Amino acid sequence: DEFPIGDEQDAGILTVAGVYFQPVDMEPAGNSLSKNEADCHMEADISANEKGATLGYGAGDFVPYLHVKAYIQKVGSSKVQEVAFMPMNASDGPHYGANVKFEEGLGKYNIKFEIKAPGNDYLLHVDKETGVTGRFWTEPIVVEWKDFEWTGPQW
Amino acid sequence: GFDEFPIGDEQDAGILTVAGVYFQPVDMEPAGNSLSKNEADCHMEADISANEKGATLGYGAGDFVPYLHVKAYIQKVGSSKVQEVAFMPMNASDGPHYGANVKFEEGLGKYNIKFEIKAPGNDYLLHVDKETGVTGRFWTEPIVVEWKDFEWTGPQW
Ligand SMILES: [Cu+2]
Ligand SMILES: [Cu+2]
Repeated sequence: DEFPIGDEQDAGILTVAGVYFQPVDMEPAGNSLSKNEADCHMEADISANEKGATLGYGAGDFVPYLHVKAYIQKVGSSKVQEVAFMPMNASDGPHYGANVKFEEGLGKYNIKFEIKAPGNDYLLHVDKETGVTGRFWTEPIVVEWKDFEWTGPQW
Repeated sequence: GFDEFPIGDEQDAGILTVAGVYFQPVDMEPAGNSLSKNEADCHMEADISANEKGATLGYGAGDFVPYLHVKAYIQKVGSSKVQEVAFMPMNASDGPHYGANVKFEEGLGKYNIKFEIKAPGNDYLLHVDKETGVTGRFWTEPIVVEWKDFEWTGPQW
C-alpha cells in the first residue's frame, strides 16, 4: 500500500515520515493535482516525539496546524519544484499530503519537507498554572531525503 | 495537573465526543480573540475527540479532532441576551483543546451553554477514492451540544 521515501527522521519535537503511493481523489479537491494528472500521492506523517511534551503534545500525537511544503529537485538539475501540502484524512488517519507530478520524469530526486510552526492559528497557554514551558520553533524545520528514486508506479 | 470544573456531562454528537470544563483564566501566546487573563471570569474549554463512529472519517477513537470551528453561545436563563465567543485551538499542559477566556456577563446564576461545532470545510480534505479513502463525510450544518441550566457560582481560585 504505502512506500517510504526514506527512513523516518526526528527534528525538534517532531517525528517526520515521508511516504508515497498512488494518486488519490480528495474532497474538496484542494490545491494539488487531480488524480489523473498526478504521478503519486506524497504524504508527510508528522507526529510529536518525547520532546513534544514541552509544548503540551502527547508522544505519537498528530501535530495539526503546521504549514508543510515539499521541495522536489531532480539530482543535477538547476530547478526545484515547490508543492504545498494540505492537512487531510485518509483511511489510515490524519496527515499532510498532496498529489504530485515528478516534472523531470523517472530518475533520482532530492526531497525536502519544510515544516513551519502554527503561528497565530494555534495558541499556547503560557501561565505557570496551566501553561507549557516550551515555545514553537521560529525557523522552519527541514527534513531531507537524498537519492530518492522515482521509478514510476509500484501499484 | 490543575483544577478543572465541569460543565455538565460529556456528550456524543455525530462522530464527536464533547465535554466542557472551565477553570481560572489563562495567559495565551499569541493572545487570540478572547479576553485577557485579568478581564475574564474563567477559561472555558471544549474537549472534542472522535468517538467510535469517527473511524468512518479515518479518525482513531479518542483522538483530538482539529480544524473545527467552535463557537460558544452563553445565555442567562430567562434573558434574551446571548453572548457569542469564538474558541480557538490551543495547547495547555494537558494537551490540545478549543477554548477562550470568557466573562459571564449577567452575573451569578443559571445559563444555557451551547457549543456550535462547524466542520473544517476547505481547511481539511478527505481522501474519497476506494483504495485509500473514507466513506464518511463531514456535516453541512454545525453540530450543536448544549448544557441547560449550568450554574455559574463564581471563582473557586
Ligand atoms: Cu493525503
Ligand atoms: Cu485554552
